[PDB]
Amino acid sequence: HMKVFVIGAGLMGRGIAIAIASKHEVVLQDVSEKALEAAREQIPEELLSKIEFTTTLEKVKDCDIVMEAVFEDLNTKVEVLREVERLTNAPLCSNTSVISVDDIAERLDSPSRFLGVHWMNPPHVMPLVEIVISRFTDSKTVAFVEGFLRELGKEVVVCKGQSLVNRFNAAVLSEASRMIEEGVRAEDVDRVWKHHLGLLYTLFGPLGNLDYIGLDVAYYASLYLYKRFGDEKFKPPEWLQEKIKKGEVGVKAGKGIYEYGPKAYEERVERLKKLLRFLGLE
Amino acid sequence: HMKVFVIGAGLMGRGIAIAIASKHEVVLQDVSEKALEAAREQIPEELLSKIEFTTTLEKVKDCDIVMEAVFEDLNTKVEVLREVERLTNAPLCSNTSVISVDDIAERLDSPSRFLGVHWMNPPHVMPLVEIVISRFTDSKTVAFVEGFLRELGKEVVVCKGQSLVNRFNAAVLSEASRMIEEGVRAEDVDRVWKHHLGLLYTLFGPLGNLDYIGLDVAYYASLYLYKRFGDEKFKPPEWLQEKIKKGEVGVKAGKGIYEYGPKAYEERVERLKKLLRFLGLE
Ligand SMILES: [Cl-]
Ligand SMILES: [Cl-]
Repeated sequence: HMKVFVIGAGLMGRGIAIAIASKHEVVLQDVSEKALEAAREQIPEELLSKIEFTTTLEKVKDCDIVMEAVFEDLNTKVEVLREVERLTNAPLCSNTSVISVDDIAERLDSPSRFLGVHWMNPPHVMPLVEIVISRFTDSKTVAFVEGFLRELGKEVVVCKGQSLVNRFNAAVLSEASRMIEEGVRAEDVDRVWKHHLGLLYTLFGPLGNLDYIGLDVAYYASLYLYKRFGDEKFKPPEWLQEKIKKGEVGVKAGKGIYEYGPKAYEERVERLKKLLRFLGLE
Repeated sequence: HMKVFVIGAGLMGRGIAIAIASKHEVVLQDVSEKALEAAREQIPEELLSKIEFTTTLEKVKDCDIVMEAVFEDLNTKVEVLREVERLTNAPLCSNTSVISVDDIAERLDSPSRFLGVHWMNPPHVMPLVEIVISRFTDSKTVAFVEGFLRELGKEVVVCKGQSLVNRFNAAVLSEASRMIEEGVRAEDVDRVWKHHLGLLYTLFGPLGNLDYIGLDVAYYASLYLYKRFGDEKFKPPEWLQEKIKKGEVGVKAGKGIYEYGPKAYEERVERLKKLLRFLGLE
């Protein structure tokens, strides 16, 4: 059982404190006592015995990890982090939506133990947490924070410099924007996800899904699309071509991006049928 | 109850025949009797009373709609479609993965009643079907095929020239390829979908999800990312800026891309918790 200092009693700070208090003690700090009171009344009653609410920083030196979730502004984050870094040598973790971790890190005195920890909303519900490292972050700090988050029951992905989730959301939104400008209804953009792509990417991911499509199929299909249209997004990737030269063409060969057993196709359909039934889309 | 002619007794043709035979009579044609025999033994026994297997085209003139699912090659598709167009004035529907519907249509004698119908795999399980229209396709042909598919229980999206699903898959795969080349493990690319983005896009779609993020939040966040990094995918869309000028900033304003009632945030969390529990990711 560790003690975690959480800076900022807004929605995200409050949620992080709830997620952590399941297993650890928390100190939740905010300069506003009104924010602390509002937070307290939103926290499950059983967890209140594990959370100290405060306006000051004296408990920072007693904590094993600091999580910062203040306003999304470079100078504000730098200011709070520079204050806390003098009080402790613990890992310092900014919940940063889009502010660059490298831009923050380069303004700290001791950036080797600073990194980004990107929680999803609500932090205590959603399983994914991304660790976003700067060029300064050391390996020990990553492994410590990764272990902490994993032991909390989170699914952890470590990213360099930028969030992978933000990257994928922007790539999808950029394409959706093209469709919107072309005249595609928003509802239809969403329906191709809600009734198809979201299901496949949920169960298999986009790369796992590719194995079932067939890596050979995908390379020649994307290549045709590139030669026909020829949007950059269709351009056939180099990593894919090494796979096809190896005969690692997917589920049909028992190996593509991943390795498969004989019942893979049958299991795919079983899992999709189950998800469709659950969602009421059967 | 209509009669539908399906050309090609491979996996996709066989699956389309199974999907349709739930409600309609089917003639399933292939030049190979061995393919027809293999198809017959994969078709549910209760449906066999609704499906005629044949090697010839005499029943095409009796059918209300023709679905073509032959080898993915322009000249092969054109050849079969040119043959069938002489025998009937019914809508002609090519299950085309990536071959351009416009390239096919321009080689037909009567392209006003030709369109693409893109079934997912397996056709009889997966609810989404895309209609992909050429510059020639008339509105009557679309509405007829859309109605047929809807009444079959499919979720139909009508697309101009290219599949929206193919577009989104290529956009996501292009970004994943960048990540792969950078050193991101495939498993991690997939985990950000399987444990997060796939769930959000399944339940809300990428645009509906944006409403909860906040359209104002997204515009300024993407704008920062564009000014900082500045990948084209971060470039802030024009449609978004009109929304923010209108105060249609999302769920918080009761209106963004879509319109919302007071319990929207609470209902979002309830639906995500239910899906997490079902998937065993809670
Ligand atoms: Cl203090
Ligand atoms: Cl004939």
